[PDB]
Amino acid sequence: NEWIPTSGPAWKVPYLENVVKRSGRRLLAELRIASNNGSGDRTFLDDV
Amino acid sequence: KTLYNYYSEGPSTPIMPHLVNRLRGLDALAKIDATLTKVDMNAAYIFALRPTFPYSYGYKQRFSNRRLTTSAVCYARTGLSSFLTVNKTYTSNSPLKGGSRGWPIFNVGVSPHVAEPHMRTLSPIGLEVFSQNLATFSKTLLTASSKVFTQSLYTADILSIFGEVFLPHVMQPVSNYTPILVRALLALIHILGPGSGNCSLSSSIFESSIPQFFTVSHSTNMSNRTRYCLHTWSAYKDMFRNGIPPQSTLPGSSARVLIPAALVTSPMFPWLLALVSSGPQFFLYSKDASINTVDIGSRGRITSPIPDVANLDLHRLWNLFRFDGHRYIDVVIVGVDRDYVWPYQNGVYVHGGKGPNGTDNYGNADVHDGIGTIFSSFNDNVNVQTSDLILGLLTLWNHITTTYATEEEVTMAIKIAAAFALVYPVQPIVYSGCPRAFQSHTSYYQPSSENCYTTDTAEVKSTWDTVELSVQVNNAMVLGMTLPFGQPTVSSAQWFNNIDKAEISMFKVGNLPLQNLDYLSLDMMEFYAPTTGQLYDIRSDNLILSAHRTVNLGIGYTALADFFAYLASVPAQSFYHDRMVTSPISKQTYSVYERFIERFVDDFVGWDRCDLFNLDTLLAAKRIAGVASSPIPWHCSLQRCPLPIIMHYTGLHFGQEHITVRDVAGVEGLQQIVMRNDQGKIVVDALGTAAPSRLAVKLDWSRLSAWYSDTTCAIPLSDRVMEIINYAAIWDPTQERRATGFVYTYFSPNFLSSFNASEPIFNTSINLTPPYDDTSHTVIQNLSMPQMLSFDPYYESTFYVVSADNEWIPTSGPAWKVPYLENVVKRSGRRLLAELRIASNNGSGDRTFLDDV
Repeated sequence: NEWIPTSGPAWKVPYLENVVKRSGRRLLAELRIASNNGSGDRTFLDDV
Repeated sequence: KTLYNYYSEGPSTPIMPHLVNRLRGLDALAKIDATLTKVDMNAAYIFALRPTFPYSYGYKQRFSNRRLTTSAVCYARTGLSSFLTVNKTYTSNSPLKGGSRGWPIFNVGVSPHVAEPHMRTLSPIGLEVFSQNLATFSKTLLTASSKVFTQSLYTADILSIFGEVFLPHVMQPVSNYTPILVRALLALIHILGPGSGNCSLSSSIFESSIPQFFTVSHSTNMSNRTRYCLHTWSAYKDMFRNGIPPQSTLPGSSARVLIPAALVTSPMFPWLLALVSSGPQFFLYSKDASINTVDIGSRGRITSPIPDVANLDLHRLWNLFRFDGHRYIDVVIVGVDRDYVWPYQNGVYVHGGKGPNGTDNYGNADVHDGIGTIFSSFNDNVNVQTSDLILGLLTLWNHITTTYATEEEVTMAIKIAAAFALVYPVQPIVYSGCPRAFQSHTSYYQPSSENCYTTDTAEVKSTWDTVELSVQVNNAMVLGMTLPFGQPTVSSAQWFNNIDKAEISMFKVGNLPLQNLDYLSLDMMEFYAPTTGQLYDIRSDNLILSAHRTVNLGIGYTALADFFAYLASVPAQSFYHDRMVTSPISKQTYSVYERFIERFVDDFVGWDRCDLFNLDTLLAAKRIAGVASSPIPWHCSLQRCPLPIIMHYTGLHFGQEHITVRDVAGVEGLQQIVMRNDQGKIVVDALGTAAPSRLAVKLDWSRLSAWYSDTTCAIPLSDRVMEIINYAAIWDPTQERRATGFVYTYFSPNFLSSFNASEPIFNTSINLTPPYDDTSHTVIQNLSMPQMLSFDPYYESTFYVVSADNEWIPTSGPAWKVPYLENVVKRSGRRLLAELRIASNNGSGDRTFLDDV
């Protein structure tokens, strides 16, 4: 009864959140396949 | 209004009306829900006599990456709940840890002023007598009307015997009952004990809870006893010619009370003979002090019973007071036979009742010395449960308030009893010393302390506690204890080596009005019509609620007294044992403290000031013989309550918003302090800031708060070096050596560890150590009033807060640990539990069904 439940926790309370954060290797792959994609089948065979 | 409204408002320029209205409003907020008294007696006691006063506090530094306390919550309490002395059988001369060698006796006399009686309406018998003696007769010796001539004018042949006796009061029906209500309140509060739970000179000894068992004790030399004579109505009539005098004679017989035989058996009767007599006719102790006393450490550890508790006595505050009432009382008892047996003590024979050897119509009116001879419940060695010793007081208060008294009398009794409600120890004060750079400009260079006394050895003692409780130190500390208004004592008692002796001085600490027993007899014989329905306050009929009101009023009285002492610039050393030998400035400060107290009492209490506060005990100091005053300047005001309670009652604000950061660019707000020597060389030339004057504080009350932010440092625990001394000092032009330090009042680390509990209960399972913080392990707290704005009571001069090396600029703000306080609204867990039990889940049946009224 020293601690009142309405007053909130007196211990270590964790808190979580979902975050949008890509990895370094994912960004590296994105750079390799989109930014610096030369190919030739996408530069020339794009009229479809 | 609520506490949220009062905590959001501060003092105003007309300050006496503000303080008085604030105190009245706070009195209006003292509710304890009397239904609780019928379910939880102990919780009601704790809530009524030991108020909590929650507050929040923190520290703030400027250039530190260390993490200190920011918003901690504590609960501040004031006053001594009981007293610890050596037991009567202690023979040795060695000092005991926390056990005093004698307690003070706050002796109260008889007030020359008589409480003004208000009108009363006569009962049908009283109205019969009134319309009888007012009727026109024709004397004529044929009839009995002529018996006032042929026989003495005190004849009962025209009126009745009772009508003849009560003729003057039948002619003028008046009554007043505050003198007995004051004593009832004082008796309850002193028996149970209000305050913080501290019960000794040391600030580490505490009471585990409100006691549950008392022990009576008799002392011929120390008790203030009165003489009782017991008769019967028929036997009392036969003493005189044929009827008893309307006015009682001189010799006992100084007072007379008429009790119907149906009211003698009530539990209120022994407490009715008391509370009008002179006390204390008997002394009360805690039954076994080894189970109601604990020791609190610096960090908060509550240890096993007191190291030398086997040689200690736990006096109640009942033993610390002395009242002057009636010295001779005639108990009459009307409506009883000649075989009446006294139902309260074996071997006591009522005059006109049963005799010793089965005889009838006992012929001797024996005089009994002290209420302990009769009323075997008050015998020499009697163990008494708390409930059955307080039940009589409760019944007496309820009956008198709901039958014979009015609301005004109850309020007056509460306010008067609030003045004698609490007892405080000597004020402990520290002294930071002075910066080294001013070593040649000081008379008080070394840091020091005064009246700092703790006895716990489980943890590390603070460096400021250096008091060794010797005999002379014990006497000096005993003669420093004060009432809420600041009145000390010069009387004392000592029960040591099986020898008991009391030294009572002619100078009393106060006076209480005497209770007229004629009104008592008239009401209890139903000559006056009862005053039923003249109690519009719901708390005025219980006693416990009323006692809570007077305890709160007394704490308000002491808070306002400390605030007035700061306002009137009254040093804390004017209330020690050497207040009269040190320097006449004590009386010069009294000459303003008296004006402040007189205005407050004339504006709030409504009673005569000379009954509640004089200078008599202050001006009769004894100084002892071999106790030397510590080298401390008289810069600290009189203070017995910590800062949070003071700002609760007065409305002061000391938050963190008054601490400045202020990267300094210009010269605004700064002064240059120069001291040139004989040949013209400049030796000081320091930066300083001007301390505010009381006039500026009157026109701007925030200036005081900022003042508190400019000269306050957190007191260290293990070292005698305060960081404020590393940066700043006080420059006083009116001192021969102008440089000086800071004083502050210091309570104890243990007394503040006791503030970590929401309620004053500490046995073993309470955790007074604050977890996850650890800051209190090095810095204690600063709950003191700020430095006194004037060191002269009559003439105003400006002193300065000066820098020590000019590296720190005073305008830039403090560079030390600055504390900040705030009053917070935070109920306790047990208080909420009681509120749930008495309001949310109250079934009863008398409130579900008997609600139509």
